[PDB]
Amino acid sequence: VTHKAVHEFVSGTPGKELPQEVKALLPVDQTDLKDGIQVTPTQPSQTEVKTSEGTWSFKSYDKTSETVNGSDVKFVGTWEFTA
Repeated sequence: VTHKAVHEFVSGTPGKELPQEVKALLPVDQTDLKDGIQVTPTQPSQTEVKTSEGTWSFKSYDKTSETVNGSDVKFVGTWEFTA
């Protein structure tokens, strides 16, 4: 069975939604995986996004890796906002 790894971004700053400029940095899925394969999340191409109101900074993903075992993988990446 082939599997994939996908990415999701969240805001780490309560009350503040991610803007399109940050969402657009979401990496593409990693494809063609099989059970037994280790995966590492793709880095966002930029880790800092400046806005009129402040800065979004990429903190980290929730995991540094996952080894595929029967399911597709999701890595959740957190951005923090400072005004």
